[PDB]
Amino acid sequence: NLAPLPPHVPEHLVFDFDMYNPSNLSAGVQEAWAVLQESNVPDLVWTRCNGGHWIATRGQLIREAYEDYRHFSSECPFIPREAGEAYDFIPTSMDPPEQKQFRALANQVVGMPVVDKLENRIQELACSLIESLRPQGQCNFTEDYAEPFPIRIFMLLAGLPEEDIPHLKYLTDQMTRPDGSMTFAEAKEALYDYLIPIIEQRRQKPGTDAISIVANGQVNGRPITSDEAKRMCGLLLVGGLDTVVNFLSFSMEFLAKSPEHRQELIERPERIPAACEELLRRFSLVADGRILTSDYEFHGVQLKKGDQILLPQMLSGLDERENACPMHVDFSRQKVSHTTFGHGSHLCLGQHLARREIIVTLKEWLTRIPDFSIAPGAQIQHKSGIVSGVQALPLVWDPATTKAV
Ligand code: HEM
Ligand SMILES: CC1(C)[C@@H]2CC[C@@]1(C)C(=O)C2
Repeated sequence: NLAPLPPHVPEHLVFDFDMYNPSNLSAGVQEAWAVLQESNVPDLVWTRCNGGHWIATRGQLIREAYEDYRHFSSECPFIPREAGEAYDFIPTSMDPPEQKQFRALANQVVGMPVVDKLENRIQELACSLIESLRPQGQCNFTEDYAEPFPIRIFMLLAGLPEEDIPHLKYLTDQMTRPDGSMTFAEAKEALYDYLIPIIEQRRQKPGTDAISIVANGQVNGRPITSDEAKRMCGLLLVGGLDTVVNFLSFSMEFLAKSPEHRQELIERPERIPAACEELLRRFSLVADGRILTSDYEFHGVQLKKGDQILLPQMLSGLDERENACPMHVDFSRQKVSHTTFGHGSHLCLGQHLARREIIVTLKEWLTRIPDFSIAPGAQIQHKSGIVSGVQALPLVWDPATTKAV
């Protein structure tokens, strides 16, 4: 389903890429998106899929656009337009200077100091989950670890019941990797139907949880409104439930296929942080965008007001002009360049929490289960969207080779 080409788009700039179903998906999602960086593809293209929109394919252009909020607004960040229009999360749907005040409050609940305080809990949960899995000699990583580990930590931070995970996770996924079962607007309404009663309660009887903090926070000198708190908590929910969850699976899938990389981290632990950065570059998984606030000539191409442009955060680090041999994983890269956590005024506030969860996982898993691989005959399938992911990851290992710690 290709939308008719708009009058202002030159035919030679057309490249019909479908971000929800790219062609080479079987080869891996990152590989599928990397076709946009082939020599035959211009730096800025227009796709007729998903309603029609531009796509910047180079790190330089992606960074530039994310810095210039004057022309590229966060008001409509999701594609298709219907989704971008229904999108109202704070502070991501706001441009500076308005965004700043809300960003400050959100930093209060997921910023560095909160991570420092939750450190021991993150460590305890990781160890507890792995030790319970260790003797079994097999598991579906996505559902046995990738999902429970980060999600339970978030539910703990937000003060929400574990029983609600299945429901909340389903809604979140519909927003990033649309099933077709429901529209973004409907998925958003349901999520808000869930939060409203809770925020109402936390406003009267405040706790120490993230939601209580947001609900009773202050912005621009005055108290936050119920609606504003709702829209911010909505964003925190999606970030906590559908980001680290998918990244862990991409990383573990790679480690399961590369004994040499596992060994490297086991023998030289001081390399884990650097390894984490390189994995974040190679397995980058986010791609959202901006909307043109007016007509603007960008690198020779004429963009029209209202035009939507996808600026794939995942593509910056795969760009060869930024990283030599981009598809190759090299823990000793002198320079790891990427925009996995974003760029510009909307730089990810939860990146400290994410890095902590990734590093703890790598260390604690390789400590107890140094040797593992993908189950024979299993075919790992990736899924594309605003946030990419892995369908399932069956792993197997010899319990005799594990170490109880
Ligand atoms: C590895 C996982 C993660 C990745 C790759 C990631 C990526 C991103 C990206 C690319 C943005 C910018 C979006 C844009 O500019 O339109 C962003 C924003 C944000 N992320 Fe993360 N994120 C991750 C984990 C988290 C977590 C765990 C949370 C916490 C619940 C979270 C909270 C936020 C917030 C609050 C923003 C909005 C900041 C603002 O608009 O000022 N993220 N993230
Ligand atoms: C693009 C994101 C990864 C970022 C945090 C959750 C997300 C889906 C948003 O809507 C903003």
